[PDB]
Amino acid sequence: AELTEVRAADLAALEFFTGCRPSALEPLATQLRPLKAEPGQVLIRQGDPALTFMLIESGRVQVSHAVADGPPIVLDIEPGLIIGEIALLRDAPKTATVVAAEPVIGWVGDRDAFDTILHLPGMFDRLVRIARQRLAAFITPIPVQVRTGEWFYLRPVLPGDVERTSETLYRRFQSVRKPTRALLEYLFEVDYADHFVWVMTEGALGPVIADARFVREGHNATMAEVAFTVGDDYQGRGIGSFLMGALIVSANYVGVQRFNARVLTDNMAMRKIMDRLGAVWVVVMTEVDVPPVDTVPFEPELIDQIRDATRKVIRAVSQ
Ligand SMILES: [Cl-]
Ligand SMILES: [Cl-]
Ligand SMILES: [Cl-]
Repeated sequence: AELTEVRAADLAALEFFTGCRPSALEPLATQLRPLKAEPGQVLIRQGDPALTFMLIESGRVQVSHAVADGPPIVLDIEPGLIIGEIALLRDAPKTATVVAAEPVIGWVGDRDAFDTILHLPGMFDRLVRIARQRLAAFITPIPVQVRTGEWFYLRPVLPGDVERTSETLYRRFQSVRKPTRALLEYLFEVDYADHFVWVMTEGALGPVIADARFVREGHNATMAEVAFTVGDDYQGRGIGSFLMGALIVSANYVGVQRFNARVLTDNMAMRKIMDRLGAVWVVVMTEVDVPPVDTVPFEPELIDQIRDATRKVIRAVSQ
């Protein structure tokens, strides 16, 4: 096998693999297959099983999602990324068609080959960074005014945010067969189905200062646990209350009908949040229905923006 050495070689020369030694890519070489495609060619058809990912060396591709009612909704991406890795890890059927807009050169691997990549030095963080950059393009932070009169910016979490934050990861993602930590961790960073996190930032592109999440009690449950965090300087400023409003809009839109929570005696704040939905305490715990979108005290236009942001980010992460 001499191809393998030559393979490793081409791989090493990709932007994607900058700073890896060609030899250290030799096993991965054994697991990747080159692909060439012509303009117009389907690289991935909607309804296909998720069997492989593709690493594209060069060639612009076009992603579209066919809707049963009215024409397919379409988008470009430049090369240098991986496509199909979410569906692959989720074993879901593809929901979006992908077509070569330009001649396409690249590399196809299975899930084991993707796990190989995840373990190569530097590579898990690099993949998270590529995901973060791709997703940022689908986020417009929404300026929001908290009851203090301070302005912050509301946006879905991004891959890489340090607040995104193993056993908790499996106990969710239990539908991934024979998984690795690395596979679970990467899916965690790009998950907007089972997990939905809202972040509030100091300025439109500034640090996260608070966050709120729901975690469905199983892949697709209408019951979801909630948790809120608020940074140090920022307590008692109306923030968790606001985020809860964002969290309600997102739940409704994706069909989460119920919330549960539990934590410390100490943070009344959390009790006060659940309180406002008429919680039921039994360190303490509760369940509540998610109220109708009706009752979050935000302007209709803000409701539509939070829903569209929810829409866009889910759609980014649907392959
Ligand atoms: Cl891209
Ligand atoms: Cl699986
Ligand atoms: Cl580790």
